[PDB]
Amino acid sequence: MDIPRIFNITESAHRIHNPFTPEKLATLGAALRLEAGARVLDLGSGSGEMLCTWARDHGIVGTGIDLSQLFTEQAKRRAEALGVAGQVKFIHGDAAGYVSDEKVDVAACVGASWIAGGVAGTITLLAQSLEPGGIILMGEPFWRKLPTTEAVAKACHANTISDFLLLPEFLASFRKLGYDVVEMVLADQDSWDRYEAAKWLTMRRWLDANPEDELAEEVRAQLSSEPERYATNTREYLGWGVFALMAR
Amino acid sequence: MDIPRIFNITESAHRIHNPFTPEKLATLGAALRLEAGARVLDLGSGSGEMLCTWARDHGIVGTGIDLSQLFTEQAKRRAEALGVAGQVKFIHGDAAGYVSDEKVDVAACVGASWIAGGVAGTITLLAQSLEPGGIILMGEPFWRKLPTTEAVAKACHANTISDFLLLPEFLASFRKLGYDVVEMVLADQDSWDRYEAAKWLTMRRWLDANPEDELAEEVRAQLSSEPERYATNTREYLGWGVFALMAR
Amino acid sequence: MDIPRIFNITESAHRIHNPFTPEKLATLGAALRLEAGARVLDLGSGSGEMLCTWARDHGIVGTGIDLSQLFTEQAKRRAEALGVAGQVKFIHGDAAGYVSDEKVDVAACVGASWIAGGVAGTITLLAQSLEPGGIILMGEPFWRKLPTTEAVAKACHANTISDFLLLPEFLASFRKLGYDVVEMVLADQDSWDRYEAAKWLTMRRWLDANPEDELAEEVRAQLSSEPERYATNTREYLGWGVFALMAR
Amino acid sequence: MDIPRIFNITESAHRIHNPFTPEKLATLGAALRLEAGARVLDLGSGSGEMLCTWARDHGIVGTGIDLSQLFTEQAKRRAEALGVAGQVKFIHGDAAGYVSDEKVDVAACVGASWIAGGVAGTITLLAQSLEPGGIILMGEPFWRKLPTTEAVAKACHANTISDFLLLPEFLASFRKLGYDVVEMVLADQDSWDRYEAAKWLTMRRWLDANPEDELAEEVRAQLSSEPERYATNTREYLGWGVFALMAR
Amino acid sequence: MDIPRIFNITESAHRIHNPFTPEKLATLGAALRLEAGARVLDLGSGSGEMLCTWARDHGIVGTGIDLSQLFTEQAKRRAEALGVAGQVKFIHGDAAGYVSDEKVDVAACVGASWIAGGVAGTITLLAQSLEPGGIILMGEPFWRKLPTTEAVAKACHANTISDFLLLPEFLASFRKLGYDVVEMVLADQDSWDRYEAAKWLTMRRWLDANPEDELAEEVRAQLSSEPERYATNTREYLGWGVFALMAR
Amino acid sequence: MDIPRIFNITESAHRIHNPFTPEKLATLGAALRLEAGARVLDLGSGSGEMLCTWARDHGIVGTGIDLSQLFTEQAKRRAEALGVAGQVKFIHGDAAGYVSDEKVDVAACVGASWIAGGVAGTITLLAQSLEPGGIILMGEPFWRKLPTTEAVAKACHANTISDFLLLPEFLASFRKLGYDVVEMVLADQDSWDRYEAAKWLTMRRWLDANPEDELAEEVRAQLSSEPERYATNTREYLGWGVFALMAR
Ligand SMILES: Nc1ncnc2c1ncn2[C@@H]1O[C@H](CSCC[C@H](N)C(=O)O)[C@@H](O)[C@H]1O
Ligand SMILES: Nc1ncnc2c1ncn2[C@@H]1O[C@H](CSCC[C@H](N)C(=O)O)[C@@H](O)[C@H]1O
Ligand SMILES: Nc1ncnc2c1ncn2[C@@H]1O[C@H](CSCC[C@H](N)C(=O)O)[C@@H](O)[C@H]1O
Ligand SMILES: Nc1ncnc2c1ncn2[C@@H]1O[C@H](CSCC[C@H](N)C(=O)O)[C@@H](O)[C@H]1O
Ligand SMILES: Nc1ncnc2c1ncn2[C@@H]1O[C@H](CSCC[C@H](N)C(=O)O)[C@@H](O)[C@H]1O
Ligand SMILES: Nc1ncnc2c1ncn2[C@@H]1O[C@H](CSCC[C@H](N)C(=O)O)[C@@H](O)[C@H]1O
Ligand code: NA
Ligand code: NA
Ligand code: NA
Ligand code: NA
Ligand code: NA
Ligand code: NA
Repeated sequence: MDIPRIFNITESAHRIHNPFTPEKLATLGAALRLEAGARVLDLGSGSGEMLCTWARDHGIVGTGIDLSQLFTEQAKRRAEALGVAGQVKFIHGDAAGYVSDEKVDVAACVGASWIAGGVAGTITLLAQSLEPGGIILMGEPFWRKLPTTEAVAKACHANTISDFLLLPEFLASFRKLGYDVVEMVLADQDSWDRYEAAKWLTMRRWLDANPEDELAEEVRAQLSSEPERYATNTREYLGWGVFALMAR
Repeated sequence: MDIPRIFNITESAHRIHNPFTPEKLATLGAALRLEAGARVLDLGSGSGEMLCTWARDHGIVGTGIDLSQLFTEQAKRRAEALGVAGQVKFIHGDAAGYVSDEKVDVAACVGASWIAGGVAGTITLLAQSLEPGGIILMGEPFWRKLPTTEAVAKACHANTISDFLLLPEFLASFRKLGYDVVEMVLADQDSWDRYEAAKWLTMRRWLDANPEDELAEEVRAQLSSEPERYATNTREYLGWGVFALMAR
Repeated sequence: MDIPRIFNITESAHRIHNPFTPEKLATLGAALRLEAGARVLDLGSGSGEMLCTWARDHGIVGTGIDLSQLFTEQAKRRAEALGVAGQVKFIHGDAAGYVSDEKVDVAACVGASWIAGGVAGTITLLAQSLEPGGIILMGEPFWRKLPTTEAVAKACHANTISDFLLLPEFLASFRKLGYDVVEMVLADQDSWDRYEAAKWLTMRRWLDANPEDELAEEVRAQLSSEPERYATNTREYLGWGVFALMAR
Repeated sequence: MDIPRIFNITESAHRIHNPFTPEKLATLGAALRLEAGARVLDLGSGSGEMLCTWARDHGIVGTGIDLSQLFTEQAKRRAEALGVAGQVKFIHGDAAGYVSDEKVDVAACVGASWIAGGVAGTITLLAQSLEPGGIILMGEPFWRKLPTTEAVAKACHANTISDFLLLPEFLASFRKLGYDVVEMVLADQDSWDRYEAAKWLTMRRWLDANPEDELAEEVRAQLSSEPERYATNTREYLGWGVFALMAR
Repeated sequence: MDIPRIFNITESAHRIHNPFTPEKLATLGAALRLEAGARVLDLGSGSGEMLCTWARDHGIVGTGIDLSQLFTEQAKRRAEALGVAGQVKFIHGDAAGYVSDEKVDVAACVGASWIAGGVAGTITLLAQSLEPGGIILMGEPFWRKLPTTEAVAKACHANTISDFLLLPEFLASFRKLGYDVVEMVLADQDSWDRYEAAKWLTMRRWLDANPEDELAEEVRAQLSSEPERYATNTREYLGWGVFALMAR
Repeated sequence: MDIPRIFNITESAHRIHNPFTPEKLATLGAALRLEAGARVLDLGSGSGEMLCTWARDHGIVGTGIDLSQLFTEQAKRRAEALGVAGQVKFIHGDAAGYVSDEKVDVAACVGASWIAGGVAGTITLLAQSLEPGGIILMGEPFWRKLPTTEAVAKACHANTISDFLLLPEFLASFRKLGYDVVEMVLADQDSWDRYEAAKWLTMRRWLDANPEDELAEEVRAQLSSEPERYATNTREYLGWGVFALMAR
C-alpha cells in the first residue's frame, strides 16, 4: 500500500514535505547539537531529506519509515547522491506501532502524528524507542494567530478552531504532557511559501502532460484556487514547527 | 503528614472543597448512571462528600484517599451520619502512585491532579485502577473567558494565561489525549460563590476566636482582600468542572 | 411510523428531550399555578416527563401525543412508575392537526412546533383545543447572544441567523402575534449541558455494544466532534425556553 | 397605612418579593449556619417566607415587620401552614427606627433599605438590634454589567448609573463602611425571571377579573410592555443579592 | 369620526402618506404584474393615490376605505382628475373588521396595520377578502440599521428597539407567519425625505395663516425640531417598504 | 443548446437580467451620448432590453447574441413591440470568440464576461469589434462593502472575497488594464431589489402551476430561503454596475 495518488502528484518534486526550508532543516540539525554516530529514528520520513542532510553534515546514522513508495525511492536516491547510504536506511511501510530494537538518541515524527492517533499517542510511541536522555522531535501545526472564523480553520485543513492552539498554549500542552521543550525551530511565512507554492508549478507541469487523466479536472480546480486560498488562510493564520522534547 | 494549616482553617466548615454545590454533586452522580454496587476510587477525596452522598443515593461502594487528617476525620463522621460507612472507606495518606487491587468502575481525581504531576499524569494513574469500560473523572479549572491580562491569571492561582484553556480547547485537550468526553457537569457562578464565600465566614469566626495566633495577621489580610479579588478575577474569568472520560 | 433511528439511539436514556433539568420542569409546573384536575394536552410529548411529574406533583390530568414508539413506551412506563397512569394518557402517533374534543386548561408544544409548520401555526393549532382563559405553552430556541457568523447558526441546527431572534425580539414576536406572555422558564447553560452531554455517554455505550452497526461510523464521528462543537456554538449562543401565552 | 395598591395587585401571589428562588433562600439559610434558637429580626419582611422557612428548616425564632397589610396576613398564614407560628411573629407596621429590645443573632433588611434612607443608614439601624458577633443581612441591587446608557438605568428603577455599582465596587463599599463581607448569595437570571415573570400571570388574571377597575388601564399598559423591557434592561444588566456583614 | 386634526394639517398636501415617491408607487404596481380588471381592496387608503394611479396605469378596479374625511374627499377628487372614478370607489369609515363580499386579487394595508391590532392580525383580516392565488400587501417599518439606543427608537415613533426588526429578520417574520414573500419595494432615504420634508412646508404655510389657532404653539414647536430629529434618527435608522405575500 | 432550465424558469418575466432598473438603463443610454445611427454589439444580450430601448430612444442600430432560446425569442418580440426591429437584430447562439465584420461604436458585455474567460478576456474580445474611438461596456459586480466573512462571498455567488474588489480598486483594475473609465452607472439597492425580488413572484407562480415537476422541490427550497439570503448578503455587500471604457 501507499498514500493517495494526488499527494504523490502534488509533492513529487518536494525534498521537504512540510513548511521548512533547507536552511531551517540545517538550523534544526545544529540546534540539536547532533554528534557523529548519534542514532535517529524518523517515522513518516518523506523523501529522507532530514536523515540524508544530517548524515552528511553531522555524521548521524538512522532509519526512516515511510508509507509512500515514491518518497521511499527518492530517499534512497538522495542518500546515494549525498554519499550517506552507509549511514541511513529507508524502509517502505506503515510506521504505526513501530518500535526500534536498538535505542536511539533522537526519535522523530515530523508532521505525521496521525500514525499513533495524535501528538500524545505519537510521543508515547517514540518514547519506546528512545535512549534515556534522548530527544523526541514533533513537527506540528499551531495558530500563528487566532482565526476570526471556523471557516478559516477548515480552509487550513482542521475541523474546528479548537484543533490547534496559539503557540504559548501549544508549548504549554507539551509541558502538561510531562515534557520539557528543550528546543524549537519554527516555520516563517517564507518557508510556508516554499512548501505550498512549489506544489503549483508541479501541478501545472503535470496537468500539461496529463490532460486526459481521471484526476486532471480535480488538479485544475486546485491549481486555480490554491494561491488565493493559501494567501487568505494559511499564510497569515497557520503556524508550524519542530519541537524538541525531553521527559521530565 | 498533612496539608498546610491555613487550608484546614479556611475550609474546616466545607463539605465540598471545590466550586460545586450539593445539587451539582447529585447531578453528577445521576449523570454517571451509577448502579448499586458500582466501585469508585476517589484520589484527594476531601471530606468524602462525593463518596458518602453517592453511596446513600446510588448504592455505590468505594475508597477515598486524602492527605488531610482533618478532612479524613470529617469524611468518616459523614459516612456514619449518612448510614453508609459499610459502603465507603476513607484512608488518610498520600495518593501519589496509588493503584487499586480490585478494579473500579469509576476512578476519580476531583481537583487534585498535582498528585501525578498534572491532568495527563493523573489520567494515566487512574487508568491503572480502572475496569475496562469504566469512567475516569477529572475535576479541573478552565477559562470561562479569556483574561485580558496575565495579572488576572495570577489572581486566579495560575502563573500564566497558558496554564488554562477556554472550554472548547480544554475539551479538545482530552480528545487529543486519547479520551472521549462522555459527560460533564460544570460550575456556575453560584457554585463558585458557595466555595469562596463560605471561606470568609469561617475565617472571620476563626479570627474572632484566635486573635493572638501566629496566622491571625495573614488571615485578617486575606479576609479583607478576598471578596473583591474573587469578584474581579475568579467570578467572571475562572471556569471549573468535572469531566467524565473513557479511553477510545 | 416513527422518528429516525439515530434520535432514538442518542436520546434513549433522556427523560427530558430538551435543555431543561428536572428542577426547571418542576419550576415551570409551579409557575403555571396548576390546580388539581387541570387538563393538559401535550403535542410531541417525548418520554412524558412533563405530564407524569405534573400529575404527581399538581394532580393534573392529560394527554401526550408523540410520534416515537420508543418514547411513547417510556412515557407509559414512567406513568406506572410514578403512580399517575390514571391521570395521564400517552398516544403513539402524528400530532399534526390534532384537536382535543374536551377543552384543556393548558395546551403545550414543547420543542416540536414543525408539527404545524412553525411557532405561529402551532399556536393556532393548540388554540383550537384551549378552554377560554387557558394557557398555551411553547418551548422554543432563541439567540442567547447574536452569533458573529452564519456558520455558528448552522452549527446550532438553524439555516441562517434570521431563523432565531434575541430574547427581547422573540418576546415581542409573541406580542405581535396577539398574545400576552404571562410566564416563562428559560434554559441556562447547565440545563443545556444536561441535554447535550447525556447524549455522549449514551452514544459511547451504544457504540461499544454495536461496533458493526450500519450507523456505528456516523455515531463515532458525532461523538468525536460534539463536545467541542457544542461548547463553541450552542453553549454560548443558543437560548431555549418555555413561554406561557394567553390570547389578548 | 399600607403600600400602594398596585404592588399588592402585582405581587399578591409572590412568596418571595425579590429575585430569589426558594432554592436560593434555603442556600442562604444554610450559608449563615443558623443554629436552632438563633434570633432573627427582619425589617420589611414581605410575606414572611425567609422567617417561616428558616424556622422550619433551622429552628430559628424571630420577628418580621412589614408595612403591607396583605403581605403581613400572608406571612401569618404561611407560619401556620408550616407549623412554625410558635417561632416567628409578624407585625404590621412601619419599620423605620425599629430597634429590638432583646438582641438578635441576625438582623436583616432584604430589599427595603429606604426604611432608613439607604444602605448605610439601614446597616446603622440594624446594628442597634444586634448581638455582639451577630450578622447583618442586606439584600440589594448592583450592576451585573455596566449599562451602556443612563436610559437602561432608568428602565431598571434607578435615576442614574451612579445609583448602583459593579459587584467588586459594591463589595468594596461594605468594606469602606467598616464591615467584613462574610457571606453572599446572589440572584442569577433564572431567579430574576421568577420574580418578574410571575407578576405577568398575576396581572393578567387580575385584569381578566377587573376590566372596569380604575387601575385596569395602567395594568394593561404594564403587562404589554414588561416582558420586553425586563429582557432588554433588567435581565442582562441588573444584579441582586444578599450580603452578610460583620462589623470589624 | 375622523383622525386627529394635527395629521390632517400636517399631511393636507400629501398624495402619498408614507415614505414612497410616485416612482416607487408605480414600480410597485408593475412589480405586482397587475392585469386590467384585477380587483384591489385597500384598507387605510389615504388620499387614494395607489388605487387611482394603478387604475390609470394598469386598468385595475377597487375600493379604498379610510377614516379621514379630508383624505377621502381628496381621493374622490383624485379619481375624477385621473379619469378613473368608474374603476375605484372610496369610502369614508373605519376599516377594522372590514371583509369584502366579492373576493379580490390584491388585498392591501399600506401603513395602517393597527386596524387589526398589528401585522399578523391585519394579514388575517385581509386574507378573508382574498381570492385563492391572490396577493396580500403590507406596508411596514423595519430597522434599516439597528439603533444604538432605545432613545433613537422613541424618536422613530416606536416604544422599544424590539418593536421593529432588521430586514432579514423582518422578512423571516412573514415566512414564520406562513407566507412567502413574493415581491417587495422599499423606501430609500430620498423617499423618506419626500414624506417628511413636505410636512415642513405645509406646516409653515399653515402657521403663517393660523397664528392664533389653539394648535399654533404645538406646530411651531414641531417645525423647529423636526428636520434635525428626522436627520439624526429616522433618515439613518428607519426602513420602510411594501411587502407582497402569498400564503403557502 | 441553451442555458440551464432553472434560469429560464426564474427569469422568464425579467426584461433586464441584471440589477438595473429601466430608469438606470435609460440613464446609461444618455450617459453614453449615443447618436442616431451608432452601431452597438451586445454579447449576452438577454431579452434585448438594452438594444431595443436605445434603438427607440437614441436611434442606434445593433446586434445582440444570446445563448438562451427563450430570451432570444423575447428580444425579437420586444423589438417588434417597440417598432425597432429594423434597427436591431437578435441571434440565438454562443458569443464566445464572436467578432463583428463591420466595426461598432459601442461593444458591450453586460454581465456575461465568462464568455471570454473573465473581464480582461472579454475586453480583449470586444476590442476586436470596436471602431477606433469607440466605447467598451462591461457590466460587472464589485464589493459595495467588504464582507466580514468568506461565507458572505459564497452567498453572493463568488468563491472567495478576492473574486471581487471594492469600487476604488475595481476602477483601478480597468486603469491597470490600459483603459480609461469614461462613464459609469451603478446599481443601487432598489435596482438589486428589482432584479432579485421579481424572481420570487415568478417562482411562486411557476410552482403553483407545476407542483409535480422534477424541479418543484428545488424551486420550493429557493423561494423559501432567498429573501433572507438576499437581504443578509447581497443587498448590503454586493455592488454592480456598467463601466464604459476607452483604451489609452
Ligand atoms: N502510516 C504511515 N506510516 C508511515 N508513513 C506515513 C504513514 N501515513 C503517512 N505517511 C507519510 O507521512 C508523511 C507526511 S509529510 C512529512 C514527511 C517528512 N517528515 C518531511 O518533512 O519531509 C508522508 O511522507 C507520508 O508518506
Ligand atoms: N498528595 C495528596 N494525596 C492525597 N490527597 C491530597 C494530596 N495533596 C492534596 N490532597 C488533598 O486534595 C484535596 C484537594 S480539594 C478537593 C477535595 C475533594 N475532591 C472535594 O471536591 O471536596 C484536599 O482535600 C487535600 O487534602
Ligand atoms: N409529527 C409529530 N407528531 C408528534 N410527535 C412528533 C412529531 N414529530 C416529532 N415528534 C416528537 O417531537 C419530540 C421533539 S423533542 C421534545 C419532547 C418533549 N416535549 C420533551 O421536552 O421531552 C420528539 O419526542 C419526537 O418524537
Ligand atoms: N416603611 C416600611 N416599613 C416596613 N416595611 C416596609 C416599609 N416600606 C415598604 N415596606 C415593605 O418592604 C418590602 C419590600 S419587598 C421585600 C420583602 C421581603 N424581604 C422579601 O424578600 O420577600 C415590601 O414587603 C413592603 O411592604
Ligand atoms: N381605523 C381606521 N380605518 C381606516 N383608515 C384608518 C383607520 N385609522 C387610521 N386610518 C387611516 O390610515 C392611514 C395611515 S397613512 C397611509 C395611507 C395610504 N395607505 C398611503 O400610503 O398614502 C391614514 O390615511 C388614516 O386616515
Ligand atoms: N456563451 C454564451 N453566449 C451568449 N450568451 C450567453 C452565453 N452564456 C450565457 N449567456 C447569456 O448571458 C446572459 C447573462 S444575464 C445578462 C443579460 C443581459 N445583458 C441583460 O442585462 O439583461 C443570459 O442572457 C444568458 O443567456
Ligand atoms: Na522570512
Ligand atoms: Na446559577
Ligand atoms: Na446555572
Ligand atoms: Na441559572
Ligand atoms: Na435614492
Ligand atoms: Na434608491
